[PDB]
Amino acid sequence: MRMVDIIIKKQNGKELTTEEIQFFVNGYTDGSIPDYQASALAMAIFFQDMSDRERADLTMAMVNSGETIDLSAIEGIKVDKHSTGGVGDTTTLVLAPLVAALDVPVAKMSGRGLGHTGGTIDKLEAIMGFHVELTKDEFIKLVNRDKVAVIGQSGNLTPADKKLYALRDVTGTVNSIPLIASSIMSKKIAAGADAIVLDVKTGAGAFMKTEEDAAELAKAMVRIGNNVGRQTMAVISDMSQPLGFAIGNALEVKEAIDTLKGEGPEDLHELVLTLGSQMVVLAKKADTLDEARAKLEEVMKNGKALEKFKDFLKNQGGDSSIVDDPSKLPQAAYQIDVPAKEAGVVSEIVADEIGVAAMLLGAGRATKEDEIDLAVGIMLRKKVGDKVEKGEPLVTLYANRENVDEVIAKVYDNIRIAAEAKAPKLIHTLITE
Repeated sequence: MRMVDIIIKKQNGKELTTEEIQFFVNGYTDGSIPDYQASALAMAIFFQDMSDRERADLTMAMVNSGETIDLSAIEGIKVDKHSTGGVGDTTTLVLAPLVAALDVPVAKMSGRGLGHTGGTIDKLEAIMGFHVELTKDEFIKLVNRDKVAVIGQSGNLTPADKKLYALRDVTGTVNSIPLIASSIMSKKIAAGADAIVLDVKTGAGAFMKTEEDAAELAKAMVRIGNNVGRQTMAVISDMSQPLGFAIGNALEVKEAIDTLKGEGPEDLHELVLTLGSQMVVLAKKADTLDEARAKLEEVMKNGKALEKFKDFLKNQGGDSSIVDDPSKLPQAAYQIDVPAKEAGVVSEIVADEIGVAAMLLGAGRATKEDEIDLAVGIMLRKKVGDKVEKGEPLVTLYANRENVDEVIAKVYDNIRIAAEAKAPKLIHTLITE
């Protein structure tokens, strides 16, 4: 009857105690509390909300529901980035050597999984020889020595969040700030982060549609982090169009190398500097965000970020010479320009659908077992706001296949041309405290 009293307490607008929240999480996790009571509680939470203390308690109970990662043998303050991510987002690829070049320790755990493109592992494996088979001890020593390493992440983290999120998805209770914010924060805390940088996407197609909605979620997650002793900062950035030009795996390694040299697309340059600035301050490698940006800009210009990327590849078996000559990367058999049928200004690129078209070329997994061709993908040749003439290529498709008509039709259906267009501002808001 204890769960029923907990439901009624939340139903009545009361705060749940620390005891009650832990009882619920641990009993739901071990199967003693049934799905139907958890869904009832989640719906009562959807309506009644949770205080900051309840949100912190729920976050940490989910952290403590399964295995946790202890990174304390890695010297320094380990900052991790959570992004809901988006098409063309190379920030993780760029950020790891970029901030490591400032001695920010990057103890990166990632995987593969589904999506429109590969995971970080898939993208890094486009480099020949690169592999993630490290013991924890090797992983610790590589970060301590070179300040960057990647190991495959554990699959036994926050089992309570995996259960609860799946339940929320089939009961109409995803869209609750306390539930979203504790879900995201608990995964990063259980992974051993000392501090956390949030990239909260907003705009057309994103989960948070408005800057105001995204800011509300970011502030809730920042409050949780500070309440549980893991200092947290957020960037609210626009995802209405894909980031950069390259959409794929090897194509994004190639573009990331441009960004690491201080060149490459303007938007990813600005987002990487903005996110990296917060990481550098949180790790206590610069005193202000302006100073952190200056230091990041400088390791871009003097080539130390690129040098860090070479060391990182070399330490885990990859052919580092590909940084100096990215044509060594996997190339696709066919390169097909998709010419614009109309003249004007590119007014919309439906980012999620361009991602699907990339996947339909073989760039990501729709189902769990699918194979990824790391050479295929899409190069955007225009972004929102760019002028375009009839016949001028909108995108270039990189394919291992002769016929891509379905991919062509999807590109055309999801890129609009108007007489006038203005891209959204990329960086909407920063939450630094």
